[PDB]
Amino acid sequence: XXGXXSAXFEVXA
Repeated sequence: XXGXXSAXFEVXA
């Protein structure tokens, strides 16, 4: 992780 939950910043594959 290390993104801070899903906030639409780096989602895909």
